[PDB]
Amino acid sequence: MKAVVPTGKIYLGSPFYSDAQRERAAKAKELLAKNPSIAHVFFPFDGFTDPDEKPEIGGIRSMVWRDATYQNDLTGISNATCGVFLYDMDQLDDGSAFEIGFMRAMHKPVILVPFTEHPEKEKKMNLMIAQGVTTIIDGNTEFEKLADYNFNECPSNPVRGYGIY
Amino acid sequence: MKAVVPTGKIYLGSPFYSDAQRERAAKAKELLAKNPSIAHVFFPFDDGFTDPDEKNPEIGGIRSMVWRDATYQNDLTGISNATCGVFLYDMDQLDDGSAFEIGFMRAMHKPVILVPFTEHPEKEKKMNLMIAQGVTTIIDGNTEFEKLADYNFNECPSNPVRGYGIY
Amino acid sequence: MKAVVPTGKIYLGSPFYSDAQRERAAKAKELLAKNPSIAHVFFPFDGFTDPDEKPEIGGIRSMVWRDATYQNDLTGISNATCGVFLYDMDQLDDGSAFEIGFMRAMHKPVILVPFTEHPEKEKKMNLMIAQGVTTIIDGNTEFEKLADYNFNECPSNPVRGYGIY
Amino acid sequence: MKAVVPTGKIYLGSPFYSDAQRERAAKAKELLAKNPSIAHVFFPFDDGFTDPDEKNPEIGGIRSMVWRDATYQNDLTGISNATCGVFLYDMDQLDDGSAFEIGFMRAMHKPVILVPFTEHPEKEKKMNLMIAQGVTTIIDGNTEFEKLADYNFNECPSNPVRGYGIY
Amino acid sequence: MKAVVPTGKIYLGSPFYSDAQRERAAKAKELLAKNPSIAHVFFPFDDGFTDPDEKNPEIGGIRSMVWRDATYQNDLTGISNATCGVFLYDMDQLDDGSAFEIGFMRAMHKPVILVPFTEHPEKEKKMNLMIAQGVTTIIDGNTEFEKLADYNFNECPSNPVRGYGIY
Amino acid sequence: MKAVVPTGKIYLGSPFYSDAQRERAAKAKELLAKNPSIAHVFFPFDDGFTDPDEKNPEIGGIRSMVWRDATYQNDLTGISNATCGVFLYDMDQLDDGSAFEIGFMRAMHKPVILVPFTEHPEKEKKMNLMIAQGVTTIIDGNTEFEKLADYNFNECPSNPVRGYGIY
Ligand SMILES: OC[C@H]1O[C@@H](n2cnc3c(=[Se])[nH]cnc32)[C@H](O)[C@@H]1O
Ligand SMILES: OC[C@H]1O[C@@H](n2cnc3c(=[Se])[nH]cnc32)[C@H](O)[C@@H]1O
Ligand SMILES: OC[C@H]1O[C@@H](n2cnc3c(=[Se])[nH]cnc32)[C@H](O)[C@@H]1O
Ligand SMILES: OC[C@H]1O[C@@H](n2cnc3c(=[Se])[nH]cnc32)[C@H](O)[C@@H]1O
Ligand SMILES: OC[C@H]1O[C@@H](n2cnc3c(=[Se])[nH]cnc32)[C@H](O)[C@@H]1O
Ligand SMILES: OC[C@H]1O[C@@H](n2cnc3c(=[Se])[nH]cnc32)[C@H](O)[C@@H]1O
Repeated sequence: MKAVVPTGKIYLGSPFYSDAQRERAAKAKELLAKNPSIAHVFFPFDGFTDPDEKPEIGGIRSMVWRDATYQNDLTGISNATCGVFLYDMDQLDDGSAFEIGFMRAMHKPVILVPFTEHPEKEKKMNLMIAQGVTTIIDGNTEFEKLADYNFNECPSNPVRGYGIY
Repeated sequence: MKAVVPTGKIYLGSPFYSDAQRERAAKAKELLAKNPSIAHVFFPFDDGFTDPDEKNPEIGGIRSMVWRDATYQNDLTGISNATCGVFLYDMDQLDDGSAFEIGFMRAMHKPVILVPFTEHPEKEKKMNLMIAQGVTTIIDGNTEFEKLADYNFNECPSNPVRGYGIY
Repeated sequence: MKAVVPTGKIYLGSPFYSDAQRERAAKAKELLAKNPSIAHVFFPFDGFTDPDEKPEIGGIRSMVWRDATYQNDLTGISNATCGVFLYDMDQLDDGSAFEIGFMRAMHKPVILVPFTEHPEKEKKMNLMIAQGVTTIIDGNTEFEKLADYNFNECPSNPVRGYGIY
Repeated sequence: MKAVVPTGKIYLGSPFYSDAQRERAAKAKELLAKNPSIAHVFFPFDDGFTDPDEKNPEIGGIRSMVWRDATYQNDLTGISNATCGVFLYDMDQLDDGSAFEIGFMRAMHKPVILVPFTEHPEKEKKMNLMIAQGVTTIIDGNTEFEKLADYNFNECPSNPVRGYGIY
Repeated sequence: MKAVVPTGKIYLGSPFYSDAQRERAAKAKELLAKNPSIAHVFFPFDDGFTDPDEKNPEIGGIRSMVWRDATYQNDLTGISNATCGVFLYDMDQLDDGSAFEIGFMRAMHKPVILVPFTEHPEKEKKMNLMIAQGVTTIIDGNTEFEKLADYNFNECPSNPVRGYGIY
Repeated sequence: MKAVVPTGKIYLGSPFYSDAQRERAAKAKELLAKNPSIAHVFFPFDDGFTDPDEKNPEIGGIRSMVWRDATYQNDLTGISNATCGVFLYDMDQLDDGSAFEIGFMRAMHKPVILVPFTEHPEKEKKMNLMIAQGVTTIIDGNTEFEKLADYNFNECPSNPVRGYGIY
């Protein structure tokens, strides 16, 4: 069971708007970078340039750019052995959720690293995410577990203690 | 070409509970029921699984793993049987459950019809790239909702998302 | 949710050696034949002839026959919307199990109809089958449920009360 | 066993050049129309998407990315909805689009009926390994075209390719 | 061609508990550990999931749905990560768990190496068609078990099952 | 981001005829060998299965079903093990085997690098829709062949086909 070489190929999915989300991603990268079970980590926001767009994030983008960028992400999922999603429970990212469903449809494991800045609200989760994810590591209290998690086999850890939406 | 018998099997995805959202689903059903190209429609919230071993089933509480598995699988089964997905997509309150299955359906190479709804037309028209590119056909819920009754679900002609800022 | 036309396309998997197994299959067919939610039922033992085999069941078969026959079965699984397996708990059929795993890998629903002529033995099941199957209908006490089951949506019914092997 | 209703959903793949190719396609449709096992038939060249931004569109000419995506997806949607593929395979001028589709369908584990055509029945009979082993059923177009009218698409009985040299 | 680094990721499937079966798995590990083409080996029975909410975990009893889900998924995850499967197949006592994953792996188009074992060589040599055809490479456990240390898992060359009666 | 170890597993598809084709294949291997991102490279024509029952086997001649299955499966196994495909695509004589493989890989959602070659750089630039939209990255073989030595196969950056008429 002991890998002769790292085989964990990570698809790090995550929103990239607010500074918080930006901070989590930069850290998650630092953590995963210490994990000996990882061989490669892909982060989609690290892009394609359409020599025809005379372009802004959030603006109207060319179809060529859209296709190339969306494909770069699907390619990342294809090459990956598992997904790690810095999941924002406050501002739900539909892009991230899409990717989770896509990865599960491909039968790949998905580690959910939820984050919330509202401890007051009863921890609730949509069924699809709750039953779709294979392993959960609380981002607010276990973010560091990512540096040790064995990605060569991705041990399961069902979602529990969450009210199913 | 013209089908000999209805071939469309719809997986109707949509957020629920919310008053407006329930309204949409209800209207979506009526519209689909009028489509001659549809053989079957599956809506996840209709019937449910009852875990006789569940004391006071909290429709938002913890809920047993037995009910979770059985309910989740009923959804994957609907996706499996469907020929296409029709999603009543709320642009104001993004539903990750809906997004999950869109990606799940696209991974299976099945067509997905996105029906966006927004109560704030004055607000920015922006969509996540994965949704904008993942979807194969868009039908504005606020303006073309009625097209669901005429749309040919035997072939699901595509209609790329356009006119939305992308992030 | 009410189908305008039947959409249930059944892949009826089952051993076909003993007379018992042969009896169950003939009955399962009769039952399913009464179900209004079924549009078609495929039973693999209903074959290909290789005009080159100068052949016996259990004997050495030509590769052409093997390929054509195996494919006829995969084609049946491809066309099917769900599988119904007359599962023998006494004499485990690896062919049937293979097909269950194949169908689940394709995310299709699988109805397990177990049979046993040894009520004395503690009901035990292999994990993969127990967690792989989506719906179970006891063959010894609910065989008739197949005539009523709604195959247009295949309601879930997790396996319970079985010792996991 | 006997089907209560037609369940065959055919993806009719085919080059759409030379008068010979479009004529075979024509005949293919006629034959399929008379088959009681067929529920629906999709021919990629029958409809077509129209991109308003695209001016003076021409076949073989530079096309917009939007038109390309929509059209490609329409073909994949057809493959997804199909229960089996029927390819009018031109053995004289190999068509990579059809071959791409045969491979895509086999990856999805769907049956593929190959219907080869040659204007030179006397030249050597050779076939690429992937096509020869990828297809599940072969029906010669030059002498058995007509059985598309009777073939049982509810079950698609296999019939391995034999008699062709392999390269 | 020659790999720059081990690429083989094995999913070692096999029945357990039985004295002889445990022996095989143990020997299989040793043999694989000596293969230069292997980067990783996953054996389902090694480590396990503990459900802190499980009183007296009966290794054959009912067992919680939480443990079942988590354990089953650990297996599907091993199949997902693997590049190929190596199954210590007991021909005397057929293991449906092993058969399930063989089919699951073949549906994913992954290569499967079958390693049959029998304590009754005097008995009929027969194999189920699905196994005989589903498998891509066979290595007799009773006579070539040692080949597991030389086999190139970077390319998994096929070796069709032959010499077995088929039912 | 930077990979700890090479993770690119290439499926090198290519016709294996004319001296030109086998020479490109030769060069392709040389270039790939010098790419630090490549862990392994599979070329379908490098090894080969041998069927003892088969006597006087010849290329293009009638082959045994056992040889056909083994060889076809060896190619599918290669596609399964591969993280991406690289096709030395002959634009002058279309090869259905390569096209079949491109489609099979795209159905599995794997990236496909197309490397087109033409001995007539002046003739019209036209490509079949499925190939043009199916591939994720194009690298001209006639003027950019050499970048196979530097392309980042750990991530395979997309590069849509443009400049080709579509038919
Ligand atoms: O919501 C974030 C997720 O969706 C994808 N994504 C959304 N917008 C993107 C731009 Se602009 N560029 C690259 N990838 C992008 C990512 O996979 C990320 O996981
Ligand atoms: O298949 C996913 C669909 O299932 C619906 N759904 C079914 N039961 C659910 C409970 Se309880 N909680 C949250 N979502 C639930 C989602 O709206 C999604 O469209
Ligand atoms: O074990 C029985 C299962 O395996 C397949 N099968 C095994 N031997 C077969 C012969 Se001979 N002919 C046709 N199908 C056959 C069936 O799919 C059946 O479900
Ligand atoms: O992935 C399927 C493999 O899992 C093993 N397995 C893991 N835990 C199991 C319990 Se508890 N019971 C029965 N089988 C079990 C099977 O041998 C099969 O190879
Ligand atoms: O090359 C033959 C196959 O490929 C597809 N195809 C190639 N170019 C196309 C245009 Se322009 N429009 C729609 N479909 C097209 C067809 O599906 C056909 O089977
Ligand atoms: O036609 C080009 C492609 O198809 C395959 N192929 C066709 N005939 C073959 C014989 Se004979 N042996 C091994 N592979 C073979 C190759 O994978 C190549 O990419």
